[PDB]
Amino acid sequence: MRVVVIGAGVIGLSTALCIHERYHSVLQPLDIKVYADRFTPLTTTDVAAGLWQPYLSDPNNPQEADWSQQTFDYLLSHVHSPNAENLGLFLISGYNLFHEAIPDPSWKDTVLGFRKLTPRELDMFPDYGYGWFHTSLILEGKNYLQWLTERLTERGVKFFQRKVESFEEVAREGADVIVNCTGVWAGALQRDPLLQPGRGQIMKVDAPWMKHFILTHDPERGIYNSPYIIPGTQTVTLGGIFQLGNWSELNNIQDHNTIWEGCCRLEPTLKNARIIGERTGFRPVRPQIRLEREQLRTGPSNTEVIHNYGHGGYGLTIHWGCALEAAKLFGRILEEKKLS
Amino acid sequence: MRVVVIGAGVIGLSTALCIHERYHSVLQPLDIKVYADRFTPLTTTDVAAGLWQPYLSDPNNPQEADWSQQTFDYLLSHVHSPNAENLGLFLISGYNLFHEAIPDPSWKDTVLGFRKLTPRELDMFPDYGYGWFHTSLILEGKNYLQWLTERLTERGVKFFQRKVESFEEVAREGADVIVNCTGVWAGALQRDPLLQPGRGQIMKVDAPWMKHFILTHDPERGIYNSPYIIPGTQTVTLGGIFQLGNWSELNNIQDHNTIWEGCCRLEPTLKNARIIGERTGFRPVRPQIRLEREQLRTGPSNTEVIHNYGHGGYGLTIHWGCALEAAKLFGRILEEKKLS
Ligand SMILES: Cc1cc2nc3c(=O)[nH]c(=O)nc-3n(C[C@H](O)[C@H](O)[C@H](O)COP(=O)(O)OP(=O)(O)OC[C@H]3O[C@@H](n4cnc5c(N)ncnc54)[C@H](O)[C@@H]3O)c2cc1C
Ligand SMILES: Cc1cc2nc3c(=O)[nH]c(=O)nc-3n(C[C@H](O)[C@H](O)[C@H](O)COP(=O)(O)OP(=O)(O)OC[C@H]3O[C@@H](n4cnc5c(N)ncnc54)[C@H](O)[C@@H]3O)c2cc1C
Ligand SMILES: N=C(Cc1ccc(O)c(O)c1)C(=O)O
Ligand SMILES: N=C(Cc1ccc(O)c(O)c1)C(=O)O
Repeated sequence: MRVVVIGAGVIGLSTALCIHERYHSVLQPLDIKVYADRFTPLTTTDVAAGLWQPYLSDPNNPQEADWSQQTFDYLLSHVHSPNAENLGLFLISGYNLFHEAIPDPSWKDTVLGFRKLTPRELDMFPDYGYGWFHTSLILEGKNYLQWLTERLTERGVKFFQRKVESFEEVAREGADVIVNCTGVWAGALQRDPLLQPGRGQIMKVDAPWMKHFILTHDPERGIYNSPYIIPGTQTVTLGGIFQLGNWSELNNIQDHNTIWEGCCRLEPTLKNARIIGERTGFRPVRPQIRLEREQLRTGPSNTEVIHNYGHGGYGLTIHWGCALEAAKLFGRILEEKKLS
Repeated sequence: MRVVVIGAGVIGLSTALCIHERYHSVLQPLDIKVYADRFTPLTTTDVAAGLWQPYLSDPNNPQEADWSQQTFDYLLSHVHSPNAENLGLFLISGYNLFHEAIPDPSWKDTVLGFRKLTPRELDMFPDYGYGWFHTSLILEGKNYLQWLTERLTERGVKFFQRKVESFEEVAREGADVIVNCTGVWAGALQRDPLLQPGRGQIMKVDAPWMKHFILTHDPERGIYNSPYIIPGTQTVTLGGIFQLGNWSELNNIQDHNTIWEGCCRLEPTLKNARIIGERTGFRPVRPQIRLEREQLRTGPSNTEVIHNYGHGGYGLTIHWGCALEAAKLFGRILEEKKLS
């Protein structure tokens, strides 16, 4: 059994991990390879602050709500583990700010200590009028990816830096099963009109007095397009940029100002913050995550493709549930090959 | 009128500030001076985490409840000013842990979003079965004292480094009013069997992923003697040492171990954190705060003395309340002495 995972983001490496640990003992000959065009420093998973928060309203598939819950409980059960720091995992509370009362989210009982904001809190934010507060978790892309790599390496999983042209290419060279975790770039190996880049730009800033996250929502600008501040481990993420269909992997001087202006207004203290760096990333935007099997007619036999992509702006939030599920599907293949 | 403030602690400096700006227009020859033995770098006020939190059970002086109140309100109202980073002001939420279900505090509705810990939160703290969660404030003394200083220097308030031997030494030399803000040392100038040092030892550690304060209460150890973890701006405070009567201004290898074990068990992520610094200090412990007048019979006439000391573990928490009250008592003086 030769498995090939394409993708070295969270989805790729996390899915790689679950399939190993769940099956390395039941399949004496289980060889798992990671093929990636980009690695630990240069993936979308690195631009992300890694704040756990799925969508407010239940999207396309309600099975997604579970995968978040799953990812949350998992991370949560390890917030105090001694390796938490390598994982880049930690707790953070903070604010969700609105202009009008809006229904509680589906995840209200997943996070810790959910509640509405009280008058005095809303006073610190003039432009906003209603909102939530709760404790969540942050999983920073950087450390997590690095930790996944270490686990995977001692696990025998070899890593190769290469660009795949086709599933056929890989199938053609020995793979029984291909786990497809190619993020926003999935289109290149198989057309999918429903996968678009939701371009984002963030600013990293030195402001350690900021201990809470602050997310703003606004229908005039839309999902992920109003100012947000997310204190990270070493730095604070200043963002609020979402542009469907923009493939420009390049920081924009106009986007910069937009980030800076809106976060400064939200939180005046940020005025004297030291700017540490800027990054641009593409959210694998899609109506629903493609987490399903496909059988590609390779020629003699066909090969087994598991897709896992289109995690939107919430891939760190849900990755784990997705990986458990992807492994379930891997399990189903095994039986169907009378070699479980 | 000649004013002399003894003490360059928070109490000292804030009281001089309050008095000045409230009276420099109406008292033409208002010459204020600070006399101190120790300044900004090395006072008790520097050792303080600066976490706003009165005691749980109420104080003798039901006033102290309003003073902390006005302090929180005052600070909370400046948290988003341009100069907040300079004051070392910012918001921080966190836990209070207990063994048994205990009554609510009196300041319950002063802080933002007070509430109880949910079972899932208590699950993160094995050794504790109940507690609260709320959003308080931190005013780090190091920065606060520096800000105060710069205010005062630009208002003409001259500072002198000298150790006062007696109230009369200062009276003898021309001082009309003497503002007595000498902290745990107040007795050296005038006998007070109530004023005592609650020695405290802390540890400054590098752990920027902790964005929550954690305060424990173990009755089999007493107030301030349970482990606590207070994230500051640059560094995290680790503590849990309270010793009534101990005047040893020196770190204790045995007190260190106690800090470090108590805190690692409270939060294991702390085990792989870098120890940046360590300090000792004396909480000016007194059954209640002394804040009142006293006529000094120095000869042909009296000199006025305003005492404002004995703030135990909550000087920062309360300082603004006490300083308003002292400028007030400074007023009474003015009217009686026909000079309003
Ligand atoms: C600005 C910004 C902020 C964000 N903040 C958050 C947040 O707070 N919380 C959150 O949960 N999510 C957040 N996200 C989104 C989250 O980062 C993504 O949904 C998540 O990283 C998706 O994982 P992935 O599929 O990108 O792995 P990817 O990043 O897609 O992995 C891509 C790897 O696949 C490789 N690859 C692709 N195609 C091929 C090919 N044909 N051949 C070889 N290799 C290939 C690439 O080279 C790359 O190495 C944010 C995103 C952005 C842009
Ligand atoms: C470990 C520890 C942690 C603490 N944490 C907190 C906290 O989290 N939150 C909080 O609110 N509080 C905390 N505190 C305590 C709080 O910081 C103090 O109660 C507060 O600083 C009291 O103000 P003050 O009396 O110290 O002014 P001080 O700092 O004590 O005043 C000192 C000045 O008086 C001068 N002086 C005294 N006598 C004379 C003299 N005869 N002649 C000349 N000068 C004289 C000294 O030289 C010095 O300049 C903590 C204390 C400790 C020890
Ligand atoms: N996930 C985020 C952070 C974020 C940003 C804005 C929001 O309204 C929100 O709910 C979350 C992002 O993709 O950037
Ligand atoms: N003021 C603190 C911090 C602290 C420590 C323990 C407590 O129970 C509390 O209310 C506050 C201290 O003096 O140390």
